[PDB]
Amino acid sequence: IVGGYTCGANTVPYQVSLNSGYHFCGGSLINSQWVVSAAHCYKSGIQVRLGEDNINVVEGNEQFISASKSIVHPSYNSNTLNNDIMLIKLKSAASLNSRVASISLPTSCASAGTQCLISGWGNTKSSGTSYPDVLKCLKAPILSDSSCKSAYPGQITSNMFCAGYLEGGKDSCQGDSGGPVVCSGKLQGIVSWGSGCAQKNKPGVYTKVCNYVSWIKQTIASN
Ligand SMILES: C[C@H](/N=C/c1cc(NC(=N)N)ccc1O)C(=O)O
Ligand SMILES: [Ca+2]
Ligand SMILES: [Cu+2]
Repeated sequence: IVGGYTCGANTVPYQVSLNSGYHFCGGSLINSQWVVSAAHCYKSGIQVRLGEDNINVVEGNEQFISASKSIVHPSYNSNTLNNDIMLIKLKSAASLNSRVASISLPTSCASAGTQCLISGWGNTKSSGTSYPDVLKCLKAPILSDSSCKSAYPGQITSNMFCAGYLEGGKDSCQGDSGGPVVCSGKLQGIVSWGSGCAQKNKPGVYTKVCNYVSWIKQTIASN
């Protein structure tokens, strides 16, 4: 997260860290046994870490649970990043509490202009590299469909939406990948892609979760 703020320990209870010997992606807890992340974050040997703030220090509220199954969307296209969503099932149910909680899935898509909360442990530099140990947060508005398509000609599908600031300075970045974009208390987006970080006229692009609720529900209903 570039140009954001320190969230505050466990203030984003649904935020998870995907670990494969190190933090490599974010994710969102949608219920005690399932996590929603980006399909491009896929890899084997994933351990889901919940209740995390500083990912390099055991602070006492964490829950480490290995993934038992990963399900990348059937139509995920890594070339275009269309359908960049993946479900991860935990080997065991997480113990839900005040610091580890699920985030509700949307019933309707978010409206352009809505201010959402983006979070993660990704790069905090626009030009250069610096990874925080504690969770970072960013308040960012959903940009217009028109502005999004103009920023990335011929690359924005109906399963994507842009959020951020065209003037640059505030954006998600490498490492926040797979993380949440919450608007009005609903998981409306997944940190997916963009062009660099916090660059002018190049806002972050996010997977439009509201288009996948049927697939998510059917999938967790049979797995
Ligand atoms: C590191 C690289 N992902 C970069 C990445 C960048 C953004 N942000 C942005 N350009 N505004 C969001 C999600 C991402 O996964 C990768 O998958 O190898
Ligand atoms: Ca920790
Ligand atoms: Cu990425």
